[PDB]
Amino acid sequence: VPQKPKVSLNPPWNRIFKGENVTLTCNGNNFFSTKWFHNGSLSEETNSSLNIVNAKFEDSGEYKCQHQQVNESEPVYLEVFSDWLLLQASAEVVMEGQPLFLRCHGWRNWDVYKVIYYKDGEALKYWYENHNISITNATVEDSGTYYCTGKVWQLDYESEPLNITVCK
Ligand SMILES: *[C@@H]1O[C@H](CO)[C@@H](O[C@@H]2O[C@H](CO)[C@@H](O[C@@H]3O[C@H](CO[C@H]4O[C@H](CO)[C@@H](O)[C@H](O)[C@@H]4O)[C@@H](O)[C@H](O[C@H]4O[C@H](CO)[C@@H](O)[C@H](O)[C@@H]4O)[C@@H]3O)[C@H](O)[C@H]2NC(C)=O)[C@H](O)[C@H]1NC(C)=O
Ligand SMILES: *[C@@H]1O[C@H](CO[C@@H]2O[C@@H](C)[C@@H](O)[C@@H](O)[C@@H]2O)[C@@H](O[C@@H]2O[C@H](CO)[C@@H](O)[C@H](O)[C@H]2NC(C)=O)[C@H](O)[C@H]1NC(C)=O
Ligand SMILES: *[C@@H]1O[C@H](CO)[C@@H](O[C@@H]2O[C@H](CO)[C@@H](O)[C@H](O)[C@H]2NC(C)=O)[C@H](O)[C@H]1NC(C)=O
Ligand SMILES: *[C@@H]1O[C@H](CO)[C@@H](O[C@@H]2O[C@H](CO)[C@@H](O)[C@H](O)[C@H]2NC(C)=O)[C@H](O)[C@H]1NC(C)=O
Repeated sequence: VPQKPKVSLNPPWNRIFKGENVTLTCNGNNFFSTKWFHNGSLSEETNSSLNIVNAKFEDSGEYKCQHQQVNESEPVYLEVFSDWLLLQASAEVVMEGQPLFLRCHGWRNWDVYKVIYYKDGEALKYWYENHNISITNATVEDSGTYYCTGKVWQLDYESEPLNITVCK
């Protein structure tokens, strides 16, 4: 009885804007029939990878993938947004000691400057930043709510806060 399958998204963002694409893939079970469940309803998709093109809020929700008589995977919650700024996260629940990366993602990959992430109101400093993202080794301290800010065109926006937990 091979252990249970696992879903991975490419990109890793489980929070995406309306109109973006994301691919879901069911994990490695053997070297060597797929069944996708969207919000718990068997999908007409049977291939190993589920492609979500031009995301629609309707695509938000839970997802599971299962091989025949091998118990289903752990649920993955996707969520489509519509806003100027969106704080994307590698994962919302991180196992202490693992990597945590964030991303102040602008709509249509718009140029955002003066970016600044914050953990519980306070700015986070010294994360490995790169216009693309910021990373850090997970700590039980890193737990808390996040949200970034940045200037677009000439204005300063702020994203919807986000709740991240580092299970010690
Ligand atoms: C699987 O199950 C999940 C639940 O976990 C469902 O997810 C919900 O899906 C609905 C849409 O079906 C989402 O609600 C929609 O929100 C839109 C925008 O949200 C508001 O907030 C943002 C952020 O502040 C604003 O940008 C935005 O303007 C809104 O203020 C609404 O626009 C939608 O209704 C309106 O727009 C649509 C399309 O334009 C019109 O058709 C409507 O008439 C109306 O004018 C809608 O309310 C909800 O947020 C989702 N929940 C979560 C947590 O993501 C999945 O949809 C479901 N999928 C299936 C197939 O079962
Ligand atoms: C991420 O951090 C963990 C734990 O780091 C500890 O706390 C830091 C502040 C610093 O004081 C470190 O020296 C501490 O060890 C790293 O540790 C690994 O943790 C796993 C279990 O959690 C353990 O089995 C490994 O043996 C640990 N390895 C080491 C070198 O201690 C973890 O490796 C770090 N990951 C990266 C790449 O940063
Ligand atoms: C999401 O992926 C789709 C393809 O799956 C992209 O849509 C293509 O867009 C080009 C022009 O931009 C068209 O010529 C193609 O016909 C489209 N493909 C399909 C299958 O319709 C889309 O651009 C991607 N969106 C993002 C945000 O990258
Ligand atoms: C994000 O995390 C914060 C803090 O961990 C949560 O807010 C706290 O909620 C408790 C009650 O559950 C309040 O007594 C505290 O005052 C709140 N703290 C702050 C700083 O506001 C919040 O619930 C989490 N967000 C979500 C959606 O779970």
